[PDB]
Amino acid sequence: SSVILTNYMDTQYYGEIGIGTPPQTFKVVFDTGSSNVWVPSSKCSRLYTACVYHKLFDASDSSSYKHNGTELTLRYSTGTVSGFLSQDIITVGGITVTQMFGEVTEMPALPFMLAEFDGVVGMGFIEQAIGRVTPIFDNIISQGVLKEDVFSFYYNRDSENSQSLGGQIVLGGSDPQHYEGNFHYINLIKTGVWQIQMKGVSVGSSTLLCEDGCLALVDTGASYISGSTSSIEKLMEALGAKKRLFDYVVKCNEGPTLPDISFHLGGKEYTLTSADYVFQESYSSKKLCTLAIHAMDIPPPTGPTWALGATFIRKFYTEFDRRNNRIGFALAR
Ligand SMILES: CCc1nc(N)nc(N)c1-c1ccc2c(c1)N(CCCOC)C(=O)[C@H](c1cc(F)cc(F)c1)O2
Ligand SMILES: *[C@@H]1O[C@H](CO)[C@@H](O)[C@H](O)[C@H]1NC(C)=O
Repeated sequence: SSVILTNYMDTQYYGEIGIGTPPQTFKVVFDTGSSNVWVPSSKCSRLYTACVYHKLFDASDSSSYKHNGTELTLRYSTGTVSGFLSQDIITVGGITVTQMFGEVTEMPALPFMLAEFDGVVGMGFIEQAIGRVTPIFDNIISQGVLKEDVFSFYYNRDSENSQSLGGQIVLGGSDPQHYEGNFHYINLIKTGVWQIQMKGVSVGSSTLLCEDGCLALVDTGASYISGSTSSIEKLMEALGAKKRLFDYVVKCNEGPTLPDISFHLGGKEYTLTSADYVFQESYSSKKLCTLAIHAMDIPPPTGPTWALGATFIRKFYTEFDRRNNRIGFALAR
């Protein structure tokens, strides 16, 4: 099964899912970086403006709902959400599964007022599930209908017209229509996390970063490519970028010529061009242009680790293989 994804300014990718009977629709990001499913709740106080601006799941309107009520808190690198558990049927591109998800009742304006999506569908392993709730993909796998125990991601580049698909996630396989060449796989460091070993990161013609090795989380729920503060500071000094409150900028006229940045994964260099990582909104030398690379200190056990988000996936179609605990990359088409 495949789900069409909408691309919002190259930083948000989301698709639709149905919850309840009748189906209540929600826009959600498919996140390999988390393992729980949650959408805003009708029980969310309207004092939380984010709740006034998003679709709210209402249990009293679903005849398939199953109460539970266990409280859970979800902590992402850029924001938190709190609520309780509930069960109901979820529709995901033609597949129906009874799933336990969180109904959020606490949704901070910052950053959720800036969220185009309503909730999140974690594609991570149960080992990372909060409240030890069974992840949606596991439940789907339990049906034994998927041709393969894998799922793929395609994140297109932004488009100023309602015609190109923002992205596409395939449940049970990969779509040849959106990648060329062959997949190159890299084994996971350990099942339970979509994290692989990275041999080195190079900026220009010199592997000046991650020598001796480092970690890489392949996170479909992250807008950018992130590294530890130390690493980024160093990488950014190389590009000649200035650090601001939340991002790094470079003079727009300089963007087009910034050097290539490469990531050594499983014996194969994945190269990004300046076009691939800077939001070239202008050419003026009087305007600042943001880079799709940020600094993010992920705490243990997962971190310290780099994170390969949408910036990296836009260029490399990505397949997540559960049966073989490996990740595959192929040039996106
Ligand atoms: C999908 C959940 C999620 N998963 C992981 N693994 N990491 C995250 N940081 C987030 C996460 C949390 C809140 C967010 C966003 C991501 N995203 C990125 C969506 C990525 O889609 C592929 C936003 O758009 C945003 C948001 C808006 C801002 F303006 C500033 C922010 F910091 C955060 O609100
Ligand atoms: C909520 O779900 C968990 C996990 O399935 C279950 O063990 C627990 O009994 C449920 N709680 C209630 C009160 O429904």
